[PDB]
Amino acid sequence: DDPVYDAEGNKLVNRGKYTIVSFSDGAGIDVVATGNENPEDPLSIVKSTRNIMYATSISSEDKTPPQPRNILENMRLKINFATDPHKGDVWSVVDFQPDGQQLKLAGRYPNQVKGAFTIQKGSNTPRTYKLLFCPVGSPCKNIGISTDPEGKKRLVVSYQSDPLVVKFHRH
Repeated sequence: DDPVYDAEGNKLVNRGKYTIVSFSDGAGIDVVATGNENPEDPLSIVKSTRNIMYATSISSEDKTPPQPRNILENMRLKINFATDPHKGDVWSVVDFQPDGQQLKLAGRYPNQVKGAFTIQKGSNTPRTYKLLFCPVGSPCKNIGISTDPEGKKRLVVSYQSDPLVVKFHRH
């Protein structure tokens, strides 16, 4: 499969740090409390509405050596925050009642869905991609945005979600 390219046109490096940024508006990834969550202990991964853009390490899920030098499209991945305040926190999908499958920091909610993330070309515009979630033993779903009653742009997972198109900035 094709290697995924960063915004500068270089192949993504396996385990490298990149800043995922929304193509159409430049917003990055943020972690805030949504719903009944405590604002001092945010657990929701969202598209930022406050100019925050956290960097993430993107790694192949399979760690058996030799690991791929570059990230390829449709390759199973593990994504984790690379910097404070959530250094090392891993992205996970939680089948959140009654909202549905959404992205949350891993290890907090018990209802996590086993699976991995993958990347595919997101549009005709070069170096633009979309993220998918592929649960174990099930077809892959798109990752899109859903605005909650408080105005937070939650990252949700569904077959019908309009894919969030992003670019990867080397960080």
